[PDB]
Amino acid sequence: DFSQHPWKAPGPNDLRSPCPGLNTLANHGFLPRNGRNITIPMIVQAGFDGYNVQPDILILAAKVGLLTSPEPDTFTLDDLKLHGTIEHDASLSREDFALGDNLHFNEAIFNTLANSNPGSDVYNITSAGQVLKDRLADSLARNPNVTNTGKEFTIRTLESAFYLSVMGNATTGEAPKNFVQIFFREERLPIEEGWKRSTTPITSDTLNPIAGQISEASNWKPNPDQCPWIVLSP
Amino acid sequence: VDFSQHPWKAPGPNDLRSPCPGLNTLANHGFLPRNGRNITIPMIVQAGFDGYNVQPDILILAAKVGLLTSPEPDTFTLDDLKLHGTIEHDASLSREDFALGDNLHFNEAIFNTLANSNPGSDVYNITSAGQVLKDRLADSLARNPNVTNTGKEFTIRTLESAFYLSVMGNATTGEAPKNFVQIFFREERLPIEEGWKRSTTPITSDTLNPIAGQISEASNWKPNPDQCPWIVLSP
Ligand code: HEM
Ligand code: HEM
Ligand SMILES: [Mg+2]
Ligand SMILES: [Mg+2]
Repeated sequence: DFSQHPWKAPGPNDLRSPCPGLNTLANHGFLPRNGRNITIPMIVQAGFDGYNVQPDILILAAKVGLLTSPEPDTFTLDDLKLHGTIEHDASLSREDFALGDNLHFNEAIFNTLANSNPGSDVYNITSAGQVLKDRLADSLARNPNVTNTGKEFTIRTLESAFYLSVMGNATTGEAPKNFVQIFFREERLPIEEGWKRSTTPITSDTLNPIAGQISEASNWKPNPDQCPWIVLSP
Repeated sequence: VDFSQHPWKAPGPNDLRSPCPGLNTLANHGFLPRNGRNITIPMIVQAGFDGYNVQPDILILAAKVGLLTSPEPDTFTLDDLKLHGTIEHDASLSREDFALGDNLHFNEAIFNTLANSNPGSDVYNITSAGQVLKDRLADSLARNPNVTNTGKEFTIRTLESAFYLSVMGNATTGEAPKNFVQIFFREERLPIEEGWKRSTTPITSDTLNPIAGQISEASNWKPNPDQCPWIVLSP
């Protein structure tokens, strides 16, 4: 029932993340609107309620997210900005940590995703891959501190599988462009615009094939002498 | 803390245990569930404080990484913690390498090195701890073609050695009566009847790290050249 879950703009003391997925859930009150005191069970519930995303992938992501917080079993959405845990260079809608603000939505960065799949009414696996190339190529040219290993790349293919899957079709990875634009720009569920919570459950068995196809369409190579790492503590 | 309400009891076949004498001992006295199940990060902080006077910072971090070994949302079992390459590492003090046998259970043959350390002394110390780290790594290098030896394992090994010296011994000097350390590993018991008292000084990152750092210097250690440190993220 989305009627109990109206969108509201985050106010002054309301903490947000670099993740449109969680920010959208907070802005609809599926997570605390203040973005504080989030447990792994609250993530599993908000993800299932909002998007029909199943626990498997949410538990893993939330456990890694926890490492960004000094708290025993909670994090704030602001904690999740910690560079090198999940937050990575070559984001779709955020600047690289080394160049500026790795937290907030940035229209200038988002422009690439916005303008992708020209002449189509959807983003798809092909356009998602092209955006991954363009964003990485940007960070490699302007960021001498770029981190581009297997870890960041896997997360990038998964995050791109996420926007295609939760705003669009979880099997084909096609998503109406206006749904994806609203998701990123307003961190809002485009309910009035016709968006429905996925009827098909979003699992690692649906996300992985989509992430894999985005990967193939990205024509990716790692930086040669970089070791994959999860920063373990703030 | 009242240890009278926390009696040692031999773990049964019902009861899940880890490769960690620290947690296993806490479970054996009922500071953690004796069945070794349904352990939250808050239960770890409390059991660590109650049993050993260990402060939350280092326990929170260790427990959050331990969680990665579990498919459950916010709990692990002690048996989950055996997952090779999360925390569990080659060149353990009392367990065999995953590649060569059992990386879970106490092994007397492996423990022999630590047991015979600091010969002609009644205590184990930073010097003997360092020598045991060299000897155990050298053993794994000789016998384990698949040995993983990077900054991550080494840091964890210096910390785990700082832990046995600190919780069974003196948290400032890193000296520990040998029979305390030997019961801790062999029986996963607080040696209360044998005179062990919970540390009066709080065991923190600021007490552990200096000890781990000195153990490191006494270990004369080098990483394997072409290995990347990594935390295995899921079973
Ligand atoms: C619930 C479904 C989820 C969806 C649909 C989702 C979606 C996304 C998307 C599309 C991005 C890419 C943003 C960009 O590159 O500009 C992203 C980034 C991120 N997400 Fe999620 N997410 C979800 C769950 C989670 C969870 C559970 C966590 C952590 C607990 C998380 C943490 C992050 C972080 C830290 C980033 C920053 C990565 C970066 O761009 O550098 N997300 N998410
Ligand atoms: C609370 C005080 C703690 C103490 C005194 C302690 C002590 C130790 C010691 C001495 C070892 C080395 C055993 C050996 O090499 O044979 C060890 C190993 C281990 N501990 Fe802990 N520990 C503590 C807390 C924790 C916590 C909170 C976790 C995870 C939640 C944990 C997980 C492990 C694991 C997985 C190993 C296996 C490492 C290996 O030898 O391969 N311990 N612990
Ligand atoms: Mg980023
Ligand atoms: Mg081991």
